[PDB]
Amino acid sequence: SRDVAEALRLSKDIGRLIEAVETAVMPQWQRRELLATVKMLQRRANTAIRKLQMGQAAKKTQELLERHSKGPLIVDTVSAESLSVLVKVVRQLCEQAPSTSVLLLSPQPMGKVLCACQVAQGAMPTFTAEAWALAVCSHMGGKAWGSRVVAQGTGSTTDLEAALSIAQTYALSQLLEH
Repeated sequence: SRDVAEALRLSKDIGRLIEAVETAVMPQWQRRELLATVKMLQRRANTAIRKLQMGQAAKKTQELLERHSKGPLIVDTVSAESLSVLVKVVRQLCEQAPSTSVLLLSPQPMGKVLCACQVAQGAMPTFTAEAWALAVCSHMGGKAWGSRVVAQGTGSTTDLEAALSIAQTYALSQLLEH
């Protein structure tokens, strides 16, 4: 968590350095030389950040797998620092569980909650992820956006159990048809 934040901060500081070099007073050839080195640093930093996130997403999906069976549906709570990380967890879980539909909520301080969901390919085209996240998040007073296969949303509540119960009812209503 903190390690990821520091990594992110490092990148931001670097980004700040590129702008300082771009707007700096110096000969242009010199500017070009320093900018090339700085951009490369930025790339390394960005990759490091990506590696850290991907890894912590991997930790989570695995913990989740212990918690659940590779069933038709996974509805659960995970701690996620960012929406991007949570979305990654959903994608990995769905890579590892090809026949499962997934919706996850991550509690945030200030009573803010994020949602990401994905629908398995095997599942019927009628079942859509956007409406799934919209029912869950709209119950939490937020909003949702996405496509038929995947969607994301945000809401604000401390009653997570109610939202999870709606998430499962909505899914099972679509999954158990015929």
